[PDB]
Amino acid sequence: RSDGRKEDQLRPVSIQRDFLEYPEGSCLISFGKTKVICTASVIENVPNWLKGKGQGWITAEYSMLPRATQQRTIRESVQGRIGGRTHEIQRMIGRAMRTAVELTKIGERTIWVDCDVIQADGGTRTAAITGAFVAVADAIIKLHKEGIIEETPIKDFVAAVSVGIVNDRILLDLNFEEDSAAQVDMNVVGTGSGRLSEVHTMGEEYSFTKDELIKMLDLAQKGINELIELQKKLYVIQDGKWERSELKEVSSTT
Amino acid sequence: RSDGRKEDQLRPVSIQRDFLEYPEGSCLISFGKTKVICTASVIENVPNWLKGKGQGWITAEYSMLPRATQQRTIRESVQGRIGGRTHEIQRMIGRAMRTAVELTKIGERTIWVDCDVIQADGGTRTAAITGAFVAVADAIIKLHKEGIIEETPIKDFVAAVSVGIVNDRILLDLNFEEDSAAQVDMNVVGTGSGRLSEVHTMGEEYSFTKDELIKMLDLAQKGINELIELQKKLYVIQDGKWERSELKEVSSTT
Amino acid sequence: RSDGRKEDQLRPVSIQRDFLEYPEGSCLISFGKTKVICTASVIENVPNWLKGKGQGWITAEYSMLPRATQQRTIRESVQGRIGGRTHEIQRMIGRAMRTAVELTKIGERTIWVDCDVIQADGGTRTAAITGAFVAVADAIIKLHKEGIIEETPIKDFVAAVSVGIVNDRILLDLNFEEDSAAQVDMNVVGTGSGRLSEVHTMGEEYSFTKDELIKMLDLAQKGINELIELQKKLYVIQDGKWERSELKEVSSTT
Amino acid sequence: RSDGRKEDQLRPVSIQRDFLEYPEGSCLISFGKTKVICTASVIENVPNWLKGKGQGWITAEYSMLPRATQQRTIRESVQGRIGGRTHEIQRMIGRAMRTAVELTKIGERTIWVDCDVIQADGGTRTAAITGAFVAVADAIIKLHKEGIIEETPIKDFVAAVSVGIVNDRILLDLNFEEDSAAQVDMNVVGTGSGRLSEVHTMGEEYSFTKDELIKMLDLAQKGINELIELQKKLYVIQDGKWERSELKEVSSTT
Amino acid sequence: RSDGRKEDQLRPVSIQRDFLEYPEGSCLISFGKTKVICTASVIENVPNWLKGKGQGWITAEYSMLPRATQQRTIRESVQGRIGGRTHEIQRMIGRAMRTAVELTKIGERTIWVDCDVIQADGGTRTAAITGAFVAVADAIIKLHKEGIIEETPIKDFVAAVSVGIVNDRILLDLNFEEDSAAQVDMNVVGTGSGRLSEVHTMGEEYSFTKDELIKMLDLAQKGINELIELQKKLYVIQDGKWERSELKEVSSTT
Amino acid sequence: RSDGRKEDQLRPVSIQRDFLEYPEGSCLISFGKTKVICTASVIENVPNWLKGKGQGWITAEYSMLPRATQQRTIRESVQGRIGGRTHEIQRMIGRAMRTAVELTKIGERTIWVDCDVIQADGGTRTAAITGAFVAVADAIIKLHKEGIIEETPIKDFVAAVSVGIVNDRILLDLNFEEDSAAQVDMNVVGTGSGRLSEVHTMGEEYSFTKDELIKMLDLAQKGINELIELQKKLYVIQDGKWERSELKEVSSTT
Repeated sequence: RSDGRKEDQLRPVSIQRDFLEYPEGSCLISFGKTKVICTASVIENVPNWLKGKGQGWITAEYSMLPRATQQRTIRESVQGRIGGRTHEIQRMIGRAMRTAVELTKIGERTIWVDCDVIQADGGTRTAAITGAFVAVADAIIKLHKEGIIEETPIKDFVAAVSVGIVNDRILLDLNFEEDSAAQVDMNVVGTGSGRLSEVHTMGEEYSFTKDELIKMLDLAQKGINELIELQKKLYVIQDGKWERSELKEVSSTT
Repeated sequence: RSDGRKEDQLRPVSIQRDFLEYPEGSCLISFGKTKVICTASVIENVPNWLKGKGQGWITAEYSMLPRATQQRTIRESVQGRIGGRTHEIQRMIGRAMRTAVELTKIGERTIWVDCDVIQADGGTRTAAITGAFVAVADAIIKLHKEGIIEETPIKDFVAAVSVGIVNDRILLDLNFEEDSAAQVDMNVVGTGSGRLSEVHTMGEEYSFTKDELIKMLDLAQKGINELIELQKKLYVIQDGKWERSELKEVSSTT
Repeated sequence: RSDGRKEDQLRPVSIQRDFLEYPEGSCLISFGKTKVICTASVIENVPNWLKGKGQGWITAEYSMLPRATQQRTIRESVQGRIGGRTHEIQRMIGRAMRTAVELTKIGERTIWVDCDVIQADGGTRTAAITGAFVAVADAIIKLHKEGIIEETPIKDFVAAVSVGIVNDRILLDLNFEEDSAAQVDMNVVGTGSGRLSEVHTMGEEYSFTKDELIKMLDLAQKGINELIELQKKLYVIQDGKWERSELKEVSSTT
Repeated sequence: RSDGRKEDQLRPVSIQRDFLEYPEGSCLISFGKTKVICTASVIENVPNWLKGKGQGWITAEYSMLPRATQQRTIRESVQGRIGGRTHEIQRMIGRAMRTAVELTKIGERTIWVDCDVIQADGGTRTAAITGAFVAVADAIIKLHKEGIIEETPIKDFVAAVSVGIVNDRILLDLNFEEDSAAQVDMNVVGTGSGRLSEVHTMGEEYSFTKDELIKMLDLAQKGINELIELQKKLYVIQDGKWERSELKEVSSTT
Repeated sequence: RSDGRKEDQLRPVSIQRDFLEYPEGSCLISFGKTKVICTASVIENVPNWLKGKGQGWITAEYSMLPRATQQRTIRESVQGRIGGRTHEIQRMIGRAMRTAVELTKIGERTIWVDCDVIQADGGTRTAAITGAFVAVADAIIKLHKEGIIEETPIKDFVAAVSVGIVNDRILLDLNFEEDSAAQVDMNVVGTGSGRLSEVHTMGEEYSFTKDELIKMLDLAQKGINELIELQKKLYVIQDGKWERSELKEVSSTT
Repeated sequence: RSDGRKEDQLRPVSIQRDFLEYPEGSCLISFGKTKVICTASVIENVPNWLKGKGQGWITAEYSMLPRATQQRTIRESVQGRIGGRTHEIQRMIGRAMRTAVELTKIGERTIWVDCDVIQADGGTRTAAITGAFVAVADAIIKLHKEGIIEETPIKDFVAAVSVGIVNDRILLDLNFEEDSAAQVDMNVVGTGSGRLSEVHTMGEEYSFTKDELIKMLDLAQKGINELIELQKKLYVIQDGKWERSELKEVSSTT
């Protein structure tokens, strides 16, 4: 590989919690040059279609600072048109966070997740999912510690990774060059207990076989395991009770 | 199932070509109550980033008439905000059509695919992919017959189907009620030669196992086979040469 | 005329009711190559300025699929700017439907009319008015049959036709070439009892005389009569009681 | 009538030319409380579809200051959505100006007409057409005087008036109360030589007869004559040569 | 100076009240060729964040007719994007009006200020502030005279002027050419009692000294005094009681 | 003061350069809880109105992540309307950067400055100006080091600070509570050589005196001096030649 990384090998991962002071939960996560600030903020209200239904909600906002992929990514603000890509990813991130939380026990409140890509080199949405989880878990633990809620209703860890087929090679965690050069690429969202939350595989003018898909899904699930092993070092859990470990930062030894 | 259909059974499928006179290719396809007008029109130009590169292009526009799911689906016109869902599906449809055509041999022109959902009851995007293929193939055959291009550069058939897990049952081709009630659901885009172009599986606050995913991918590939067997009755192909059969309409015998 | 049609002669008209299953009323109407899907759906509510005023409402949405006039008509969605033309026609269609119904007796509900032009070759808005009436009448008859309302409060038939002056010839029902080549053209919306609901005459850089206008208004009213004679074959009316005839389709014998 | 005006009687009309210094042509016209600033500015260019075609163009922009009809008319700016009504009227005004000018002889330039309603009490679009003509004529006369063009290619005067049926009375030049209370109302755009440029008649949930339409078209044409007699006092024309009279202001004696 | 005006000399100022009939207050103010219609209209309501708080509000809308600076200033309507400049000025004008009124005593109602630039040649926002005050004062005096409110809660006069450094000369009240050619320019909003409400000084790629700023602020305050002396001729005030003088128009003698 | 800070005392300032790898220049600057990522990226092109004019350009984009002031600041993306506040600040930041650079010597290229507020507690735009300068200087030094340009055409340091009058106290560098509670507040943009680039003072329904303004401008200029003394520790300059010092981070000793 370009950067001398093995095919079934992730880039250097780094997750730093308590990145910012104001949000209930926050972290700066990085997969190589890809960097994402993930924050979780509690809004003491709920969408209207949920009112009175004894449940909370989680929603996500994603944004890519104009300086991404060492190119230009002008925001959906001072430009006009609003990309349907940003929404696709926001919906993804929201779906991952919601799958991981028992919203029943969160109360009639909303956790507003914000993923700000401050540097892009491929895999920015999976890095955002992986980091967003940390921020959401921390925010729920914070809410508990503040007595706003009884327990810490977090179902399981959640992480994501990309995998692709490049020049007929199956690669894990693609940077931006490998991804643009890919025949087939995909995104997997998995849980701590080894299950899956989402898998999107797309042929880029090339088609693939069911078996190629399984090979990829297998390498991805291994990537999710490594990412979740990192995430696990930040918590001390017992019988569904979540507390933060004393680590403020975890990183892959590579 | 609600409608008395088996679990591994599709709804009544119907594809009618030559639905309209003006487009090079067009059809009305239906999966049960879900109905979609698919048209393919040739625009004698190409996007700017493609100019001079000796290649053609295919792009898709999708729209859902205000009367969908027996509810309201006001267009992205007299409303303002533009859904990122419509774009997700348009990109999908475009990716499927492009995978199926050798754009190199189409010339510096663009095939504009339009999918108009005139009635929605689940699986509207897969019905659109299945129908869009027919319209695109017909348009390429038309272009050939008009002498605009030498051959009929169509690589293979392309169809799509949805599958899901509902009350722990794995169901094929979900209508709107089964889909809203689903724990896990997915969309598969496959080719005539049995390969895959795209697969998107999403847990709806439930997670699934790799094996459950394979079971689903297996039922889906069988659905794609049936859909492609229908599509095949509309063409007579030999050594990469495509002509239309004399059928103007094909339907599953159910 | 280009198509060998007399000057005071309409193109082949065709109206097919029950085109779709979900809407209370629906039809596919065609004036030559111009084709429009017209549906009428009941929304169990009313605009706010009408609440509590013991009255119902009718509103229309019009849209022209990207493949119109064998050219490009990209929707007011994935483009941005919203044409003031679409609104002009929607307001027109709404005004025609409302003139024909005694909204007092419809209840505090709204009939949402949707006109989807699936093929355009001139006269698409008059075809939409003519077809929209059928869909609205059917929807009111349906509402009655479902016991939602007591009577079938339809005041009279409503249809529309275009007429123009081309190379100093006064022509009825203009296709797209005759219209672009016209010095003066107009749209008339008339009722079954021979009255008028709307008439818009526009000089296209040419001016006309009051007498030329009367000649045109006269030919148009004859076109409305023929269109209404077709529409009449679809209903059996007596003392303000409306039922559908057994025809599912009516067409001009030409 | 509310204001003691006869039925076939206009409100006090006033046209003041040279209202502003910067535009080639400009005036403040008033029909009762309805007041409109009309300016005509020359832009030394043409729309792209006209380039090289040896012709000029005229286009109009209409706007209604937030304080109209003694109510609120917030602009299509700090609100978002853009009304399809403003466009309907802009297209109307542009069509009237273009019908009156021989664009062939104007050169490859554009006359930008701006109608700013500074006070609204009915008939604001007809007042704008009547006033816009004065501004356009003046601008063409100015262009001639500056030697930019050879002749003053103005075909004829152009004015507009509204008429309606209120409580079964046919009234000329409706203010805002008469218009809201009208069963039928219309707008006529006529020329100096007694011809017509545009006529739009709309039943407001009431239908009318061809003869009622003629009665209205007759009263309107008389209103156009009076308005054009005022406009004529501002020019001295001979053999298609236009010069301004010494009047800076003209008003109906009432 | 270009127009033969001294450096510490304003252009000819003119303020005409009762410009229009419908608004509670209105005037046409002019600074040289720069002309602005300023109207004040009472809306019998308040923004939601103010409800029940026993206070009124003042908000402003600013717009520049397409014919400004003898160039093109197409509105924020039939263009799309909405300038952040118009908002900057609207907020400014609103802040000036609010500083001058004791909103506590105005009641739970809103004064809607509209500034319509009908001709631009520099200093259009300061002319708008100066004129808007007159319209607001008149509207409050009107409200009092109609018995809607007890007193006339106007704190003090408010006016504005621009000043700049051009070719190292400090000039008062810049027209459009002096402003575009300026190294430093600013806007001051002052009160009758000689105080300040707002001051914005901007280096245009040139920086300035604190002392240069004071020199400018000094010339500006003198310009505000002259403008307020004009404004004062339109009112007769005593012990916080405001009545209009018999002047309908005031102008600088120059 | 709330946080025990003196009145003429800044919050703890921190500037970290080389914050990110991809941009030519970048830093994370902080004024208390207010934190802003400032990046400078070179775009090898120029706006059209500048082409061929032998000059470069600098433009800025500002954005406030949804989690600001421990509240909600949803971007100008998935919301619709685009704030005129963001533009006011972007224009400000661009004006400050341009005043500090000799664009003549930068070449026909553009420096794209991006200020991303990742945490807001008052003074976010002044923190952005102060930090943006560092990123721009670094980017120019980088461009020089890469041989793209001959010299390092930076005219002088540029920094900004806010000051206000709160409960009649004149305070330097206001946090969010002091600012909302302020009678008068302002923003000053000054240079290393002690000059000024911009000063905006606004009465918040209170007016102030010229002398109060001078007192404030005096405290602000002292704040700019301290901020510039920090900035200076990051560079080693001689005869207009700029190199970076070995500091990667500088902070006020407080």
